Amino acid sequence: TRRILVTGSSRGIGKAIALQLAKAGFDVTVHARSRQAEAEQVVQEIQALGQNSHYLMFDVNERQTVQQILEQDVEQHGGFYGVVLNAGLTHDGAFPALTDQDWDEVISTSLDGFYNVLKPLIMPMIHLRKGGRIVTLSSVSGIMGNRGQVNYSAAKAGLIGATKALALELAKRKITVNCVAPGLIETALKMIPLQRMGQVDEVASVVKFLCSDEASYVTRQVISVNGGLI
Amino acid sequence: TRRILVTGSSRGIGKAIALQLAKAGFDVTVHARSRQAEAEQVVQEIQALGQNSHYLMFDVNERQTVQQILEQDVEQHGGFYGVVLNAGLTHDGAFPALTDQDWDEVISTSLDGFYNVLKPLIMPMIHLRKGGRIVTLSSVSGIMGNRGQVNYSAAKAGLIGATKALALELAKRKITVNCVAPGLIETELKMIPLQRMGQVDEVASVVKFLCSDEASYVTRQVISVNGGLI
Amino acid sequence: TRRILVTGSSRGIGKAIALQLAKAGFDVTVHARSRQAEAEQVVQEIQALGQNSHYLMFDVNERQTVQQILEQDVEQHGGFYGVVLNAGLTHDGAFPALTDQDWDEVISTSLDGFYNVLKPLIMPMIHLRKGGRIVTLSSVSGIMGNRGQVNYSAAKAGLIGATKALALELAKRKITVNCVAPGLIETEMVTDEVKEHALKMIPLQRMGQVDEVASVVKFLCSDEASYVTRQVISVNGGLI
Amino acid sequence: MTRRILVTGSSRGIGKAIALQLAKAGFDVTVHARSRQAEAEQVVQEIQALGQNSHYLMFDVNERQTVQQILEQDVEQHGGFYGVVLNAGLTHDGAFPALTDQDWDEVISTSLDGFYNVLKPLIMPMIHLRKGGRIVTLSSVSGIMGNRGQVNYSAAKAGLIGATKALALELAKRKITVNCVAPGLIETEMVTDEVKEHALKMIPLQRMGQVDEVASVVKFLCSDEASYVTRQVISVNGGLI
Repeated sequence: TRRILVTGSSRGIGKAIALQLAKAGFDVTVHARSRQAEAEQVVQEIQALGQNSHYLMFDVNERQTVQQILEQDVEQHGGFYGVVLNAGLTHDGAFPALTDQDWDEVISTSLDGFYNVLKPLIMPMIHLRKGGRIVTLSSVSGIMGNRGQVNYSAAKAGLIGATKALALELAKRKITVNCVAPGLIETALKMIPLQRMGQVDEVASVVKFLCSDEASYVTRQVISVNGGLI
Repeated sequence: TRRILVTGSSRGIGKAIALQLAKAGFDVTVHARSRQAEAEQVVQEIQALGQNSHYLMFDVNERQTVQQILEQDVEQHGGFYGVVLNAGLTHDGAFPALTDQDWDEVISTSLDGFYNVLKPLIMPMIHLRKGGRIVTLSSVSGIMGNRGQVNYSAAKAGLIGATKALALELAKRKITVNCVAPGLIETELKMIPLQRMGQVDEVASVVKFLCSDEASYVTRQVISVNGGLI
Repeated sequence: TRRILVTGSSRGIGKAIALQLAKAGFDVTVHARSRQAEAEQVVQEIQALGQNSHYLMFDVNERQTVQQILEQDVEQHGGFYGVVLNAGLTHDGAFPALTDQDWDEVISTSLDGFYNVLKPLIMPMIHLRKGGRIVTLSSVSGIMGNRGQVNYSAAKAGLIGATKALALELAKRKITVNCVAPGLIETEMVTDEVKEHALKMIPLQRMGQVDEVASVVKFLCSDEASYVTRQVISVNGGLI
Repeated sequence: MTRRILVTGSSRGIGKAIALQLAKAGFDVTVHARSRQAEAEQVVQEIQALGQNSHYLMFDVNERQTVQQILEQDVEQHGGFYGVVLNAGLTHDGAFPALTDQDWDEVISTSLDGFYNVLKPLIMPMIHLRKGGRIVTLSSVSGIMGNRGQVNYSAAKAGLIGATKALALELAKRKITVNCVAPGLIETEMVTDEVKEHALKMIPLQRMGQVDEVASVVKFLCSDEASYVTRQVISVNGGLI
């Protein structure tokens, strides 16, 4: 059975993604940085739906630790068919007021996270010889920019460029690579045409569609789920 | 039961959309310019899939005839919950050698088709008081331009602009309005990252997703289904 | 001397473009739909700047008239090195409420204007054997859409697609083809609704001046812009 | 009354062309290089021969504290910069599975930490000039659409676009425009005959761009005439996209 890793899936959008992918018939491996009991509850929900699940704990910024954990996980459970890079981080503030930590933690969590998680998993995915799915979570801020978010806009825009480039490299192996860019999600309203925040499942549904076999001709794309914001 | 009109649905991408929407549980009204027997075959297939169907015949450029047929159809069968605008013609050629007919028929079929089909249907959709779905079919040529298709690129780009503007007007009614832009599809290669033409169902699947209740926070969007071309 | 046609150049943005191009050293041919005296005033200002000018009168929708006038003008004065297409009108309203004319006149003025004006001029431009410049004027509404302007957003988006496709056909001729998409500009006829909605969303918190648009067109028409083609350049104060 | 602009990586190539065009437009221009000091001094003398004031600054844009100290000392001695052009960047090409840690980290940091390290000490001195300002970043067509063998560079140059757009929003009220120029294939980029051959078939103009064709766009955005252009990515790519 095809297995998908979802980062930051103990709560929020990542949890909704994990549950929808399980309902669609994937085995789903849960991940969190620190909330272990929260991760175990999601694992139990996925098992209740009739799929296999377990969780992995790591900080996506810990390059060597992430490599070791994922290498061992692939050895024990096989390569991942899909990877959803959902975990990210903000440190909002006017640009001249941003601290070194405000900048670096935001940039690294998204972009180091992309490299650190995907580098150990590309070859195990290719070796499944059945295509694959990679979906990154960006933001409307990565497309348009946002005041107080020069760091977050840069990190989420960088994720878009990484996604498009990797789509080109992996297309020959039938691995699609796409990005989902949420707007304002429940986990400003009078700029949103639909006049409300989005719900976590409204984001997860797009990720689930892209991970489905039906989405086989979609790659290199940024799909905005933002109530019409842009 | 919610009913969706799909223009140009007797064959090709439009037929695949009609059949996918029927499998999803919508009643589907078929449309064709002239191929009556082909349209009736799709109607019979939708009925075999367990939904209600009939067909409507009209040239989308015939403004008054379209209005009469659609107003009569809404009177007999109720307003449409969804409309999929699959209305397009090519007349390729170098721009200075395009004839008046090459230009006008390509512009009108897409842009007059949008006005002629949707104007009689917006208020019947709103009066359902249950939201709604409008999906237009553009093209990669509408996003990027293409040699020999100044007319078609203009028409399909114009469709994108009309789609985004209508999304803003109808958002308060919970009617999403989106555009699907296919690349090179089998019904029409070293440039396509996936190294193959798309299949009609690979386009129809994206239209079907957008028409689903799950896609409720996606509006004002152009989703490309092009194997990575752009 | 290289000659550039600017449509709708008797007032507003089009006049600002014509004057900036004359100052840059181009001969500039003025055009207007109906206000002949207004057009003649711009001609006189261009002549006073030291370049050749005259004006042409036509509705850009009258296809055969446009062709006859333009072919006669090219016979008398030579091919145009540049064409700036400044053509379009608004007929705002909610989509269910748009009349047939509200829709058709907005679509045709932008898109038939493109075909009607440029089709007779491409080969005379090519025959100059010195490259060329085509700049179309779209709008921020053609990029992102706008309430009450389903017709206008479609017309100006279609202008973008036509521009990009033509850029591909003419690139080997060293003719660049680009689009300038203004946001909310002084002298542009806009509803109070559209003007209020725009002002709250513009980061620079003001309307643009006509010369802030004309300067971008002037730059694209310069020899320096020779590697810029197929582009839509937004001049909108940060709106998008 | 004279306005001064810093151009990173201006001892050669596109950055040099930008510096010389800005000098010809009437700005004083401060040259920068990571290590090629003699090369930077040659550009300084050309700017001086063009009729403007110039000197050079040497630093790796990744050396955050060294950059802060050099820029704060420069502003104390010569006044705030009216403009900053972030041209210096770095590639380390290779398929994503082939990339080393250094290949990834050096490319991401040079563009994105370079943005922070150079601009953070300069934003307030720019604002305190009370006469607007100009910031232009140099991205790449790869940052817009991605490129095989450049997952790292595509990420770095796409991130630069997000930073540019966000900063434009913050600084608009100070009449500082913030824009990005995204070159295509330019004559300074070393490519094999095979790669060049393939690339030329994809570019509608069917040739590489010249350094001045890029610099002209930067020079326009830095001009007073470009006062209503902000938050934009302007592609200079011969029609590639």
